[PDB]
Amino acid sequence: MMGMVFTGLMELIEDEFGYETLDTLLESCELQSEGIYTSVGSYDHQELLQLVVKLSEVSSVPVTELVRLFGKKLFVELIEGHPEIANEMKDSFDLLSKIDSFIHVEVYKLYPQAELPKFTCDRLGDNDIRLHYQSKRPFASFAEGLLDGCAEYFKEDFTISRTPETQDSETDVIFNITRAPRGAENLYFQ
Ligand code: HEM
Repeated sequence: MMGMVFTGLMELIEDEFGYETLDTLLESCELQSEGIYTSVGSYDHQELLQLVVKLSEVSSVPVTELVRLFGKKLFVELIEGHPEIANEMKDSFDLLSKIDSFIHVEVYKLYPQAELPKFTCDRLGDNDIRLHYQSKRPFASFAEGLLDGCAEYFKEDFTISRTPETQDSETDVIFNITRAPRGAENLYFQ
């Protein structure tokens, strides 16, 4: 949803940086009518990168710290945004189970402009989960922002890691998600 992420971007720059700063951003892309068309249109990916680059120059904000804050705000926007989308879900682990089975099936059927990659889930056990992600445009900071944001609304603490074998390789990325020890504090026995 390129239209929906545009709405999220306008709210974030105006509220935390200013309206004058917000005005400079709208000049880099340039308006045409008002600026807020609501979520219903789809723009290119270069459109997203062009405003992102202006952010690193107009406010001097790093592209990695900006991508982290961005993921947190938009994800919690969808949670309170759709009560039946969070009602059907029962937990974060269950989220991974139908993250593409039904959540991205409704999105895909709705508008065909969106394009998604491939996702395969392997389950090593109860505290071990592996996710395979095949895409030619893999940004780890982007995916982590979305998974941790989810654990932000639920209020939890999971750890998302990565493996160094494909750590610096595109197309194939291996992620390891584990549950950090919690619940009292049992190291082992005594
Ligand atoms: C944290 C949970 C979810 C994960 C892990 C996830 C992740 C992703 C990823 C990785 C993509 C595309 C990334 C890329 O190709 O660069 C994507 C795009 C998208 N997701 Fe999700 N998604 C999740 C939940 C949701 C939810 C809740 C919905 C909304 C009901 C949803 C709707 C979409 C849409 C509309 C796109 C397409 C955006 C675009 O085309 O640029 N996602 N999702």
